Amino acid sequence: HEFIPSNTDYPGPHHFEVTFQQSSTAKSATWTYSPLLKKLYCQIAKTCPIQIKVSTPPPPGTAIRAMPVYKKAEHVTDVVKRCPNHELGRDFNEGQSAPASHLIRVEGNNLSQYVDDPVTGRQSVVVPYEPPQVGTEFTTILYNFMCNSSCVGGMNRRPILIIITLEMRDGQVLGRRSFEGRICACPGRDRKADEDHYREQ
Amino acid sequence: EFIPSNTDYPGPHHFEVTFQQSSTAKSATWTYSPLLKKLYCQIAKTCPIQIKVSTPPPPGTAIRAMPVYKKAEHVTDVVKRCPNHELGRDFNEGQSAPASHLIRVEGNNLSQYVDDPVTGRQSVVVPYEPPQVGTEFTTILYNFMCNSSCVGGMNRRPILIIITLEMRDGQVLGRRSFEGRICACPGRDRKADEDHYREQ
Amino acid sequence: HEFIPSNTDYPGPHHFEVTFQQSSTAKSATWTYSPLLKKLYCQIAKTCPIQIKVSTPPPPGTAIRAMPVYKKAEHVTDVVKRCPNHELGRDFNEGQSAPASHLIRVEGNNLSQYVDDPVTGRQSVVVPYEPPQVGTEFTTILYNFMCNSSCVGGMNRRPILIIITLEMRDGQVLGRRSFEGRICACPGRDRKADEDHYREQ
Amino acid sequence: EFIPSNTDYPGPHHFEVTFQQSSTAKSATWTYSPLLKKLYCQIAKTCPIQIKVSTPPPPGTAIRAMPVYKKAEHVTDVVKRCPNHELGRDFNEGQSAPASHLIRVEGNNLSQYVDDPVTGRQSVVVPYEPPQVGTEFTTILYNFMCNSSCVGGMNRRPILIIITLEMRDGQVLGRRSFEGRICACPGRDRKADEDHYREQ
DNA sequence: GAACATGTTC
DNA sequence: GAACATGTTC
DNA sequence: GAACATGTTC
DNA sequence: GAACATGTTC
Ligand SMILES: [Zn+2]
Ligand SMILES: [Zn+2]
Ligand SMILES: [Zn+2]
Ligand SMILES: [Zn+2]
Repeated sequence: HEFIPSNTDYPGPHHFEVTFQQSSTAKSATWTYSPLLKKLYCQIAKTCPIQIKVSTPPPPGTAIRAMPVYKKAEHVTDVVKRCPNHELGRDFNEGQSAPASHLIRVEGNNLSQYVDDPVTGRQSVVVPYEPPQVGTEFTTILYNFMCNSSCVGGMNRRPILIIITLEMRDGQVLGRRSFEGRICACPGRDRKADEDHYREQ
Repeated sequence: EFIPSNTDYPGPHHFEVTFQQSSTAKSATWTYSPLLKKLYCQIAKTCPIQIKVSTPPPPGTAIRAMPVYKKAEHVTDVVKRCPNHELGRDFNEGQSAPASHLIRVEGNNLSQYVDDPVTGRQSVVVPYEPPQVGTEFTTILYNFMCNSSCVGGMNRRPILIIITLEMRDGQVLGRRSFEGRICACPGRDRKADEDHYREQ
Repeated sequence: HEFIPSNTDYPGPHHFEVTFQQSSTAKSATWTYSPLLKKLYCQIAKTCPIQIKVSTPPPPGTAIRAMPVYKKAEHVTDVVKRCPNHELGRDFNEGQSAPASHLIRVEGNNLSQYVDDPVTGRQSVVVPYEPPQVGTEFTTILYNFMCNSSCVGGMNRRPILIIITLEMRDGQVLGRRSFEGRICACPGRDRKADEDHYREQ
Repeated sequence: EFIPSNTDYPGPHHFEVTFQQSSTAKSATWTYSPLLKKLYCQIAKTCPIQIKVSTPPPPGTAIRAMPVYKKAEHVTDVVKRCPNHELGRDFNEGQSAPASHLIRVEGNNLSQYVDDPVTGRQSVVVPYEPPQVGTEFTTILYNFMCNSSCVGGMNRRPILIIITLEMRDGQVLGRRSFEGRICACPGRDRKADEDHYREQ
């Protein structure tokens, strides 16, 4: 019933938080997060872990969904999916059990459920909430992004926000955050160029 | 011929391959370099070539255009439309040609789009038609349906377009070839290649 | 139910400890431990003993598991196994009764049980806990690592953490530690180069 | 012939073995040293050779390529793909050649991959095909499927590739050979060997 | 990772 | 069309 | 164990 | 492509 996915930050009754672990300080590493820009620069198809933190545990069976959305108004109503070349190629989709049309995957979780909504057409991925590891702060989730932002046919050169929601089994939203995501072959240089440009300006 | 011959060959008939004066302007959708024997065109933008012949003979002769990757090492790969273009709609929808084909003909509606069962090679064949009364030579209007840059098709692997005049039985009569480059800026690209050529 | 093996240090209710006996001070010896880096440099296929110490004895039938895991996020979900050339070659697997696909073996224990998990696919080796030798501090376990870190097909050039867990018969974790493991043909030089580099930097 | 003859021999037909100009560039996937009579190629990267003949005779003649270790002392060992490559998927999956074979042919789909029952030797045979109309010589596109450095295959034991022109019955007509080196940097390796050659 | 490719933006 | 934007070669 | 091999990294 | 990384020869 939500043809515009909500994008606005919502700290839940549980202060829901999404953060990133030791991103490279090097241009080298395949993913990096700009705290300044609230932006993730990642590389196509590579593992990209996030940290969720909450102030109190949610009820059992609570889940965490990741749903990509186009940021610009003329694109906001366009469902974000894999470009046809990636969707129908050989490279990743055939081994994996996740559906080929999906942009966002989860690594290492076998309760992950890949959702295509019949009414809204939105593509998303859900995992059950797990409390952190014993004596730790954060619950880590491993994502894989399956097109570059640059990919034609797919989300071509349009910028996307990644919405992470904490949800009850009902679907009821208990928390929500988002950040801009960029998938490309040079996340360190791109991060610097954007940061340099933002600061110049 | 699992790998098609590419070096030039003339026929029984003068078999000329030419290009109308390309604009020397950057504002032209296509332009040809006599220097490099290279054609610069824009994706999906009709580009005319001139074949000219001296005799009109055999009763079912045809002319085919077949792209092949130029480097020996990429040469056994069939040149096709990238999946992204193949499956998109912008040009795929409404015409009478297979979406997987890189090369189309626009004027002839008796164009035959050929897929070799053994080699998988894709080419486009048209019947020879004598020129229009009072025009000197018959023109063939091609459409190139991916940029060379195209992703999952040819990725930035230069291609040579072989045009051959053929009898009904397949015997090769005339054949020529040139390197083809499909991009969004053929005039600038032409200029860079010719510059990077005189000294380099 | 643990597609990401826990890697975090856990001193159990028994202060569980994993240490190393007289590693060579020489470049010569086939294995060596860097206390600085928490890293074991060992040589392919050679005996590599460890010392476990506990502050109180655990209950009877407690076991000790060794499970290799890739350290880097994009590799973390990849099961660590022997490279095909080692797995299917003549050299060690045929004499030994341990399964050829396993990276980590135990020497000299006939209750060692080599586990391939049907749900998670993880490869590990378990032995029953033994109190130390009379009048001694530590219980020694003899491991054999069956690929170099450098081995292509196998864990090729990716770094691995070795997780040693103290476990009840149930599987319940009573203690856990880990260290980075490196298997190569020159552990002394490599140790020095890494130590030299860490200290420079 | 449990151990195959390796020294060069010519045939009834001019039997030339050549290489298209290799780039003198480091950026080429392969390059050949006329000096050492050594071919430097990259793993799995198609590399063309030129056989040329003067007469096209016998009705079922073929041309085989068979790798052999060059040192006398390693010579009785069959040259094969390392188990790591044999069992991996990256190239093993989707084509029509046994994974254990080091040498493949890419253009011919009538390639016959031979495993000698007595010697266990592996080679690849193709039928002689006359050149393409107007091209001068038929090209054969090889693929080398391990680096020489490859682990459990040839470990850093240099190999000589023997190419022989053969009648249907097996009688040896022409044969030549050269040393082959498969690695991730053929241009640099070429340069080091030729340098370590002029003075040393 | 610097320099280069090439398509889009304005 | 210059200037900017992105994946790729070296 | 120093010098050399050779493949990867950036 | 230079510089770094690893198993192997001597
Ligand atoms: Zn894509
Ligand atoms: Zn295309
Ligand atoms: Zn191994
Ligand atoms: Zn190999």
